[PDB]
Amino acid sequence: PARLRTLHNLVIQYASQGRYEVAVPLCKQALEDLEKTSGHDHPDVATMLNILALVYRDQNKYKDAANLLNDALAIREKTLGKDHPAVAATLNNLAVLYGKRGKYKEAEPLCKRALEIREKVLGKDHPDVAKQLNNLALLCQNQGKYEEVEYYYQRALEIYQTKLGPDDPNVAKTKNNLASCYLKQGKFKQAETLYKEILTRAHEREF
Ligand SMILES: [Mg+2]
Repeated sequence: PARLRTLHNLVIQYASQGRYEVAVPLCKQALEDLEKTSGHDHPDVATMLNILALVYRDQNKYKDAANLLNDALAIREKTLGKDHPAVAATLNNLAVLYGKRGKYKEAEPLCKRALEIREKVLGKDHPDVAKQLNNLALLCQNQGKYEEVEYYYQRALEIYQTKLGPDDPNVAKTKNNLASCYLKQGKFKQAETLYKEILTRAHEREF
């Protein structure tokens, strides 16, 4: 009923205040009760599982967080669609968890799938598709895929520069990331050229 709607906002309120003492039981309650209502395979079951998984991730219960997210991802894929936005959202959460836990190789495919969903949903050129590319490029940097890192950061910059103005802060933030990647990979002459472009537009603005 609407009791599930109220119970949901209570789990958010206490988890946001870092009060998992209150948040976890209310979430496990909502979960137990949503199973009696419409079974395990329901969009809202995944919605609750997703919140509880984030609560576990923040509680450093990394192993358990992953099982709830893989559970939610499967429930979403079956009940919403393999290319549904909520499926991409769960995919991101998982890649974030794997990436934070140091498993970049295992995280990369989930992030690349989440990008494929965001492209279908928001269009091949979009400032969220360009946001997702900066995450994916960082993931490759932590592996040594310097060829992929340049390509992803560069495609994000192209989206950012055409969709948002060249003086947008994401243009400089992305250029700063590609610039720092080039330093890592010893491409010092190419990194300096990028730092000159970021500084010259900043100087241009004052005039
Ligand atoms: Mg390679």
